[PDB]
Amino acid sequence: SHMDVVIASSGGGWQEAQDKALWAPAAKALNITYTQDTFQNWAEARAQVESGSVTWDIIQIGIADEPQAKAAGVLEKLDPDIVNKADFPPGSVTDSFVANSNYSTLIAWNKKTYGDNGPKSMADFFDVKKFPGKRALWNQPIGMIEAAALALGTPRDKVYEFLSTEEGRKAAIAKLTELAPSVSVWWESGAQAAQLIKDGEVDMIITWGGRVQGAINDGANFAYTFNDAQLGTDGYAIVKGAPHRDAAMRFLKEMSKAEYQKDLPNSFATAPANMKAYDLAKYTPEKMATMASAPENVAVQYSVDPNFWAKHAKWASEAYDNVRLS
Ligand SMILES: O=C(O)CC[C@H](NCC(=O)[C@@H](O)[C@H](O)[C@H](O)CO)C(=O)O
Repeated sequence: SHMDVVIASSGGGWQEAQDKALWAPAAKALNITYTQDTFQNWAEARAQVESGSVTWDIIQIGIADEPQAKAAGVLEKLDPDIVNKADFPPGSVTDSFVANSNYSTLIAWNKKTYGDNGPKSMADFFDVKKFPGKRALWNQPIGMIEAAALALGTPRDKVYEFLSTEEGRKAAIAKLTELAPSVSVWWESGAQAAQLIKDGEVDMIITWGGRVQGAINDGANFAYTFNDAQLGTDGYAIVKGAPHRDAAMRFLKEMSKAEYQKDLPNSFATAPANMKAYDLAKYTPEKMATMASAPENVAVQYSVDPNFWAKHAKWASEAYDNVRLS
């Protein structure tokens, strides 16, 4: 669009944090202009590429979206020295993706409904007898299929080993189908999830930690836990055939720097991906406690496996779409 670099993320508090900490200061430093857009699924970028009319330059996607998007020819190969890979978690920087943060897909519950005695595991989240009430789940499968595997009693370190079999994949879908009548909303965006929490419209929800903490900061009577949460990685990629490819490459190089990443958790509960940010910002242990990647929080989580999603995303999207139709 115009001569502006077009950058797209998923709206709300998360997009505002990226804009304030990364996009606006990096564009100012490079004397460049940018336009924001919002989207919820990388398939929208795929639609642009397949139509021959590409308007987006930079897209903010998840680490488990990257293998699928790359295989579909949706992403540009990045310039080899865009970042120093040593400054980022291993595997978080690929030839087509640069991480910007770590986050958790976790359990949050309504304190009006359950008080302090809320679901503290996926087995509890799926237990309608022990915890009666309205559930909310994402309308996309990443973090949801694995939550079902954990609810079936799979150890956190064996999630993907259990999902490697047709039997395990069908059992996780059966477990979601069993829960489906108690699911009152299949939320689509992080801001919609935060609003359900602020309004107390759901009794429990599986959503992103920063969205939950922001809703609690805004007065929501909810609590959450990192136990059984999925440790995710968000980042940037450049759309294949981007109208401002070279400018976008320079913009991505700049915004990935430690001097901008340090400001990312200022007004949104997220964890910068650039390890050098931690030395600059010197976060308080209180601030550290809110971060998905903090050692205390990591111990009770499992990391998303992009290799599982590279193999089974098509099957998972179709089987999960069928669950939500109920
Ligand atoms: O990294 C963070 O701290 C933010 C976590 C979380 N992001 C999940 C995510 O990748 C979404 O932004 C969208 O599904 C994605 O950008 C659309 O491809 C959120 O929006 O809250």
